[PDB]
Amino acid sequence: SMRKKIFKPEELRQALMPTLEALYRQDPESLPFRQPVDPQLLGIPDYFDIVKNPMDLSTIKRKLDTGQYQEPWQYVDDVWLMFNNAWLYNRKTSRVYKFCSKLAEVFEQEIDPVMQSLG
Ligand SMILES: COc1ccc2c(c1)N(CCC/C=C/c1cccc3c1N[C@H](C)CC(=O)N3)CCO2
Repeated sequence: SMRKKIFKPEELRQALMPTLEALYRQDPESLPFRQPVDPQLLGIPDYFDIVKNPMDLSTIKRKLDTGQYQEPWQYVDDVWLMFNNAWLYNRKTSRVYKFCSKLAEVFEQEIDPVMQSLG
């Protein structure tokens, strides 16, 4: 055992950053996820009425760079928050929804062997 394993920030960064890079490499699918949503600039002013906890790729990257994840599952939770936000907000025919579904397929594939490596 019950002694909690400690993960050091550079260990998490080396292990998890490639999985984030794999999401960035999806193009066009990552393009709507690369920056924080600005609802007025994007023409979606209802966004924060629906999505209470925004998350995007640039924020996840900054959190890894600044040691804000103590456990790999906290990083997984933010990636999944980003996915769940987009499945909640967008209509099922929209680009962002279908792009989200593809990013979730890619992330599932990438994160699995990394979680095995971290344990
Ligand atoms: C919109 O779809 C595409 C598809 C391809 C693209 C672009 C846009 N743009 C603009 C990228 C920035 C746009 C974000 C965005 C806009 C409207 C609704 C949502 C957006 N995303 C976040 C996750 C919030 C959300 O849930 N929905 C770049 C070229 O490639």
